[PDB]
Amino acid sequence: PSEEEEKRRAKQVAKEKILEQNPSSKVQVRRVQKQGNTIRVELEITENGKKTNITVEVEKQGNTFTVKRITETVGS
Repeated sequence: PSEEEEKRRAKQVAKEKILEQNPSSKVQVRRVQKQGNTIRVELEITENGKKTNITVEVEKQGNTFTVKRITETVGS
């Protein structure tokens, strides 16, 4: 598949993953980056006076996009 098509799917897989773990939250995606079959999606959550930066690594295996690594940091 094309470059933009794969970034779009990986971002949505990543974002849906964050939405599930954070039900009462608004999730924005700030950057999507592709390196080979690995796509890195950076997301930010801002709720209850806290700011959490999230990095999720999505992997393309054949034509499935699976989350492999999630990193969260809470500030403020």
